[PDB]
Amino acid sequence: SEGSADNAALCDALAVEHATIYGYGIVSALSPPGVNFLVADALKQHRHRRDDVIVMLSARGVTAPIAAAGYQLPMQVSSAADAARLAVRMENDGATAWRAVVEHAETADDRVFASTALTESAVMATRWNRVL
Amino acid sequence: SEGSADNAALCDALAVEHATIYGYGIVSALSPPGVNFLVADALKQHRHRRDDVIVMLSARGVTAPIAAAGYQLPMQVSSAADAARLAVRMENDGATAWRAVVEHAETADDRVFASTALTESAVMATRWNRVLGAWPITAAFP
Repeated sequence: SEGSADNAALCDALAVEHATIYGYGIVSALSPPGVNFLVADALKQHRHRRDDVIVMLSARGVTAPIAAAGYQLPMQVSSAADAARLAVRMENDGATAWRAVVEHAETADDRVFASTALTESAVMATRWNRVL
Repeated sequence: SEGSADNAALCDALAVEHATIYGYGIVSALSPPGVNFLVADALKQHRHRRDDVIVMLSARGVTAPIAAAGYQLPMQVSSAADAARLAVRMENDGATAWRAVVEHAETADDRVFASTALTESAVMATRWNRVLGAWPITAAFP
């Protein structure tokens, strides 16, 4: 392995995090009050993880990806039910991104960080999967 | 040594798996019929993971720790509600043991396996916590 593979996977995961946090704005807007705490949970988790990743990249001397002002969603939505499905998809995409950081991270500290993020993503997908 | 810590972590995780499979026998005997889909699921997941780790340790030139006849369970139990708490404690202990394998595993293949095991243990714990949360909470007055 390579520090170049490590950096690319972590930057890819940060780009995913940016997109997911944007996506949770639409999930929030569409979802009923009964899932407000789930949305707030997911947004806080993603924002904190994003911020931490920006710090990890800076320690590496890599300028972190920034968020786009706007994203094309990976599915069309018109429903609270659609919002749950979108949240499931984003958490699953986050898991795939974090699994690649576990594989390519050179240090144990960063591998353990990525494992935590992969595990939170998976747990979050299951929680929204119980919404639909 | 590095491979020394790797082997040690995976042996510990295997030992936790044996102890978990034993504990789910008790979870099952006590439980609700209402959660036997969950118990069956958890047991097949653990038995399969255990067998997988037995193979991995062999690939490394390590003869696997075999199961003990009995274990001391992580907590005392006496009814159907204690068993869901036991299941959460067992899954949480399994996450802890798998996070150690992620941390000390030298190969990407073994770290991916350990992270999958870690994530499954975490998803299992949340599922049992969802079971507890749907049952009456009856905390003793302090």
